[PDB]
Amino acid sequence: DDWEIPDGQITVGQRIGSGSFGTVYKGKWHGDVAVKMLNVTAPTPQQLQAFKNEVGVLRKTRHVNILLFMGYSTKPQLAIVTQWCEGSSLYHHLHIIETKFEMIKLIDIARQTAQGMDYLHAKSIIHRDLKSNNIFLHEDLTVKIGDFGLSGSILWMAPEVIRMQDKNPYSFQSDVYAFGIVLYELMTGQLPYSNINNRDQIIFMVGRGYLSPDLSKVRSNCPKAMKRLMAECLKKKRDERPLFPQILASIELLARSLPK
Ligand SMILES: COC1=NN=C2N=CC(NC(=O)c3c(F)ccc(NS(=O)(=O)c4ccccc4)c3F)C=C21
Repeated sequence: DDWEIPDGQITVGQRIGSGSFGTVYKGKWHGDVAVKMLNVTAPTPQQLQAFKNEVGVLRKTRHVNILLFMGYSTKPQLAIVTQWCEGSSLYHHLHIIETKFEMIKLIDIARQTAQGMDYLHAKSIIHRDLKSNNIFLHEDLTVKIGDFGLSGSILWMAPEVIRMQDKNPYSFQSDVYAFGIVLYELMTGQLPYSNINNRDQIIFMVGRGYLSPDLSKVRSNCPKAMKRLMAECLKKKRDERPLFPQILASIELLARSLPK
């Protein structure tokens, strides 16, 4: 049962992940794995207990569209080990290497992400940071959402979140908004507000609902039913946003209505 990986079994290697909440290495433990080391310079119980409580959340997930949790380490450092996704993150495809997907593919990526999110929500889990960098595209066909719950993602924040108004702005619908931005990513191929170069103004405007994604860049072959759904997920008033079962429904419908 329990998923604690004993010292020295894992083998950390080439480095990739930077930043806070930890560093990510490609490693080996029963095959290629990813290892994220929280690098919190040795807790500090019960931080050691706050960590275990997050691993409790991960282990509630078992779905092809949710990144596979394989286990966690406490021995050398605190660390979380997942399947190693072969391929690139969605952010990398769209914005770094400018991969051009068939609209059919684009809808399917959208469908899958919605699928995995519906699931996370079904199991009462709020991502709190959906965005293309966290949607890994494995063997270049399957979606793997990872990376759970304030600078690298203001583009995906719903207004209620941006204008840090109360304790918990985070909600299924705050996710649905982030979903709505990655929909804009898929369909426009761009990031939102590319023409405003001052990040503070963005934060200010988006929070007051003066600013919002210019939906008139959805590339021509974007189904109107998609463009409409995109706009529905982006509603400035969070209560007007669909939840994922319905989002999924609309995507599945406009999907089967397409190839002919
Ligand atoms: C270039 O970077 C990469 N190329 N291939 C990769 N394959 C896996 C990668 N894993 C990760 O980035 C990674 C991790 F190592 C531990 C935890 C979480 N998320 S978490 O802790 O939020 C979590 C979410 C869902 C299920 C379990 C844990 C991660 F997202 C990174 C890759």
